[PDB]
Amino acid sequence: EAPAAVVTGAAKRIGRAIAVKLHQTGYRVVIHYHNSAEAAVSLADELNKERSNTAVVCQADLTNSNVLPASCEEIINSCFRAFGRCDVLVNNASAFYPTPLVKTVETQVAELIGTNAIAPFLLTMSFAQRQNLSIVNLCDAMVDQPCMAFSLYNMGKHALVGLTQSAALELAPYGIRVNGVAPGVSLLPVAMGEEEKDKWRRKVPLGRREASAEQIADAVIFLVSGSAQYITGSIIKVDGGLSLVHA
Amino acid sequence: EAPAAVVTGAAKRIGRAIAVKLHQTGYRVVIHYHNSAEAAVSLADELNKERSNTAVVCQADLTNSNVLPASCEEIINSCFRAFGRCDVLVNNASAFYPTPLVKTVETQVAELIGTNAIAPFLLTMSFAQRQSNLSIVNLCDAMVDQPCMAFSLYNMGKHALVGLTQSAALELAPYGIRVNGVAPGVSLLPVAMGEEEKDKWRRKVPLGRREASAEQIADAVIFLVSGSAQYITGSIIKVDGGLSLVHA
Amino acid sequence: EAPAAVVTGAAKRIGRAIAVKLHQTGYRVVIHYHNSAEAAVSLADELNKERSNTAVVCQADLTNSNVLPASCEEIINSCFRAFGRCDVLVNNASAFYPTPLVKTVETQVAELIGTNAIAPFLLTMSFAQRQSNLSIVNLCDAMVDQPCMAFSLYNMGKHALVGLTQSAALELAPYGIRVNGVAPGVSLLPVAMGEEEKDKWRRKVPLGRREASAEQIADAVIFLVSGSAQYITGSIIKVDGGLSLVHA
Amino acid sequence: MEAPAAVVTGAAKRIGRAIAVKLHQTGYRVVIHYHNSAEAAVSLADELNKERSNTAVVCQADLTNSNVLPASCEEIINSCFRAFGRCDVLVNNASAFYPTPLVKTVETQVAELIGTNAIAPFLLTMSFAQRQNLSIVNLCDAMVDQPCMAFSLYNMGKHALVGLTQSAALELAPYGIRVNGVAPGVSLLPVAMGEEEKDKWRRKVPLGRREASAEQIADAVIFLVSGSAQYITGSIIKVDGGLSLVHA
Ligand SMILES: NC(=O)c1ccc[n+]([C@@H]2O[C@H](COP(=O)([O-])OP(=O)(O)OC[C@H]3O[C@@H](n4cnc5c(N)ncnc54)[C@H](OP(=O)(O)O)[C@@H]3O)[C@@H](O)[C@H]2O)c1
Ligand SMILES: NC(=O)c1ccc[n+]([C@@H]2O[C@H](COP(=O)([O-])OP(=O)(O)OC[C@H]3O[C@@H](n4cnc5c(N)ncnc54)[C@H](OP(=O)(O)O)[C@@H]3O)[C@@H](O)[C@H]2O)c1
Ligand SMILES: NC(=O)c1ccc[n+]([C@@H]2O[C@H](COP(=O)([O-])OP(=O)(O)OC[C@H]3O[C@@H](n4cnc5c(N)ncnc54)[C@H](OP(=O)(O)O)[C@@H]3O)[C@@H](O)[C@H]2O)c1
Ligand SMILES: NC(=O)c1ccc[n+]([C@@H]2O[C@H](COP(=O)([O-])OP(=O)(O)OC[C@H]3O[C@@H](n4cnc5c(N)ncnc54)[C@H](OP(=O)(O)O)[C@@H]3O)[C@@H](O)[C@H]2O)c1
Ligand SMILES: Nc1nc2ccc(SCc3ccc(C(=O)NCc4ccccc4)cc3)cc2s1
Repeated sequence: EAPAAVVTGAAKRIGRAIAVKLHQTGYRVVIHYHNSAEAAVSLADELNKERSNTAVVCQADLTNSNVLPASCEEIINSCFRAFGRCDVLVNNASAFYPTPLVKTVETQVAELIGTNAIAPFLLTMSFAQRQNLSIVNLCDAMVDQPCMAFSLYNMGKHALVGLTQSAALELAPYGIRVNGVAPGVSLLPVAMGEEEKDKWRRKVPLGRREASAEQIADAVIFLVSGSAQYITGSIIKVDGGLSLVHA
Repeated sequence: EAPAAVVTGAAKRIGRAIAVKLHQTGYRVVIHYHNSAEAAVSLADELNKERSNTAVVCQADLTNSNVLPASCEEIINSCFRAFGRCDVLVNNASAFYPTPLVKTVETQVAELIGTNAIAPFLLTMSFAQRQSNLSIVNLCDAMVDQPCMAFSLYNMGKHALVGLTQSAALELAPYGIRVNGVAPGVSLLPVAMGEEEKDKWRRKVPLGRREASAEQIADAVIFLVSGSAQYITGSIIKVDGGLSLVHA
Repeated sequence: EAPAAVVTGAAKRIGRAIAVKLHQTGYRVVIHYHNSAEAAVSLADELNKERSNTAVVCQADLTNSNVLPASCEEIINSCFRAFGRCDVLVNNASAFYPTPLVKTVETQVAELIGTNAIAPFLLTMSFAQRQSNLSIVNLCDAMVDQPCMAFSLYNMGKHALVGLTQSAALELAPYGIRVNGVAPGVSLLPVAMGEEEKDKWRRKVPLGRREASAEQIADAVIFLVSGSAQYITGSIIKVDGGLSLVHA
Repeated sequence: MEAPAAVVTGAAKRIGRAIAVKLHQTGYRVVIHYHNSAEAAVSLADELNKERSNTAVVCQADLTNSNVLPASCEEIINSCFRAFGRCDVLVNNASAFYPTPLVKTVETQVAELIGTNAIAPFLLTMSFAQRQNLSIVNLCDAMVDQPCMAFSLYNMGKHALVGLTQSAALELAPYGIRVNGVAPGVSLLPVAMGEEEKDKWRRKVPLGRREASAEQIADAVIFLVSGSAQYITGSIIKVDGGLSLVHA
């Protein structure tokens, strides 16, 4: 009788905070992961200790290929197998690295466009075909002021705005809402050094600090809740004003 | 200890639903009105029966004039006098009517640009000068880029209000004051507009071919003032059931 | 006969470059000015020496007041009195200065909202009521969504001007009048600004690390009024060397 | 030899043909890329070469996404250097367009709609820049934010193309390469379409109740590649007759 949600890339960082906060709200969860098997199993163990039979894991690579549609169908199917329903899809998984214009390029394309855009589209198709239903896409507040040399990443995130709009329009007559949450700087890349992390922190007007994963998850919670039942096609920036700051 | 909010144009329709919902969340509220004294007092009586001394009214005309700055200063002061603090400003009051390019024009300017943009700007200055979880929410319009025919001054005022939302979010972020917007599409239809004209609009909305209730607008305001939006500033949330996505 | 154009704020800087380029394209021009009478008369003299009876001046304050509608009416009338027709209006005049949230405030509203938005609206109404390739070009700002700190009234006026561009393109299309904007990033820096500060702005621009020339701004205006933009209405072209794409 | 050269993708018919012709009229030598329309492409190249010898060649390539697309896009750019010794302008015009309802395999639909609309432009942009008034013009869509029902993959590819236009403008600005877009609204309508359906679209356009000609779209491309646009990068000019301003 509890609703169920799929969260992609939910083993760590922002997807983990979203899975935790959905679980705290009453949801049963599918924790999708690609490589982070130990962290995924550890999170599902922690949620199941809190309410038994309320969490499963589901492994899949979201890189574009001719078998991506079957993998995305399987992610949705795993929610129905464990819980008998699927009320919420959160498209959180994402590849992120530079692709300068001046891995082979076709693998770069498959990974950055597949995880950020194609996989969300196919998960959206499988979600809708299997049916307060809603989908939330993790977008990027800086998509119009992009990082230098991130053209494929930026293309995938713009494509994800277009999917949020197109699917909100096409799925409205089934009662499925589709919206996005657009972080600015939240948890900084593990690879990143401390002086560089501070450099980004200092650009944020509201507090000169990055968003916690929980602050990002809070906006996801609102969008799936009964307090957003007339909201579809909207993207909420959660960026502390970063996107307002000129060069 | 209980936070306090000012809601402009709070006697009826969307501003009333926002004042009720804040009061329900535990805020003390200033109900601002221009011509609707009876309705504003009736709301205040209903809220003070629930919790004593938690709602006052405040009269002001928000037309642009040489006295609008004094009027905006008084609205904010009335919150500080009644409650000792002012944590939230909701700029909800709005004039709305057509102004064909082909009332004197300068009166139309004073109402459509004065209430919709200049009063928000002056209220924002007074709110910020007199300064927690402090935030301002501006009622924007989700159809600002696909405007109604012959509504140029209205459309100009609502675009100015987006500019104020972004500029004030940037400038007040250092003070811990967040500034955001909520942009309805079709909500409560204008009372005058015929019931056939209203049906035409409802049928265009993707989500449930109906208008937003006022309470659905109020729900987004409540989120943006809450501790769940503490990193959000300069954001405008559309609450339009998808209407702004629909091509001609 | 040659077509005719009004350019507001045309005595110096970008408005001068626009009047010169329209004149070199074959237009008769009304050179509007406020304070710069010597520079205005000097430019008309230069253009008249190149072709006689092709340039006049017209003085008007574009600050908002109860007489702004008459002054805007008179600017348009001056083009009809001089040249028998008015084909193009360029809304270039602009006040620009900080208005921190934390002159009287009502004077700042009247200047920054009057010159940047209300005057363009009233000149658009008079241009359309007095009515081939008719169009209006509004000088907008490429950085309206990443505003300079403490410039809220200026930013509000330039957002209102984007609103007017869209609303008037919509409403005047049935009459064959196109309405478009040109949005500079950094072009001619303010006269008062020191070289050190000008260089800080230059270094932000991806394309060439320099500001736009007045002539580069004028080239986009010339395109939008030309027969090469006959299907373009409601468009704002940024001429900013990529500045608006640069993150913090 | 001193004449510049341009690649136009999908140039055998319709918009891409009108862009190839106008570039050639301006003094460019042209590579006419095609996929299936060999007879039309050769017919165009022959007409252009009759006008001026040795100024047009054709180049065949499928721009669907695949492991060989990178090599194909490299060869299109290479064909311009082999034919003409230089490549000054890339116009990304080729486009697949058909509905992909959420409720041909889906992976073919992905390869065709995302490869032609977005990945091929990116690979062509990489190859163009690696081999270097240089500029790229991408054919975008004015109605991206108000999309046709059941066109999600087409709409995703055209949003990805906006992102490429902005990202590549920022990254290539240090090499002097400008990157811009032209966004038609409704231009030449599908061959198949009955006049009664074409009229439903025509009627929605404010400026003239008609679609843009291919020439009107080509005119905006000519402006962006010209010396009149030398400070413009990262901008998308809508050429849509006001269509995108019209609410449902
Ligand atoms: N963090 C920020 O500052 C920020 C800023 C703007 C936008 N965002 C957006 O917010 C979302 C969450 O951000 P984040 O920093 O938490 O993300 P992240 O840690 O960079 O990535 C999230 C997860 O995505 C999964 N992933 C990557 N490649 C994949 C593939 N090929 N197949 C399947 N899964 C794959 C990984 O799962 P495994 O670990 O299981 O391999 C990874 O843990 C992302 O969509 C991001 O673009 C974040
Ligand atoms: N209703 C919708 O569907 C919709 C759609 C888009 C945007 N919005 C926006 O949402 C907000 C609320 O909408 P609504 O329909 O509830 O608004 P509304 O009923 O049109 O007006 C709200 C209140 O504004 C006050 N007001 C009007 N002119 C004024 C003046 N010169 N001085 C002081 N107050 C004045 C009036 O208060 P008194 O009654 O006390 O005189 C009025 O009751 C507005 O900002 C509006 O622009 C609403
Ligand atoms: N310059 C830039 O880098 C830049 C950047 C972004 C946007 N823009 C926009 O591009 C346009 C041209 O820029 P600019 O730097 O050439 O403009 P500007 O020199 O700052 O102003 C142009 C003219 O505006 C007129 N003006 C000011 N207040 C007025 C009033 N109350 N009544 C009537 N006229 C008034 C003045 O005429 P008098 O001298 O006769 O008094 C002035 O010469 C402006 O709209 C500006 O906002 C410029
Ligand atoms: N027409 C409009 O109303 C309109 C509206 C909005 C945007 N646009 C945009 O404007 C541009 C031109 O419009 P249009 O109507 O002229 O285009 P179109 O006729 O639909 O297509 C242009 C050419 O694209 C090529 N193309 C299609 N699939 C391809 C593939 N898999 N590989 C390589 N080339 C392929 C085809 O070449 P072959 O014929 O040689 O196979 C076709 O002739 C397009 O980007 C379009 O999206 C047009
Ligand atoms: N999947 C993810 N998407 C995003 C998007 C934005 C951000 S924070 C902003 C930011 C952080 C790092 C850089 C940067 O230059 N990173 C280098 C880099 C390359 C590959 C992996 C990790 C970091 C640029 C912008 C973080 C993430 S995580």
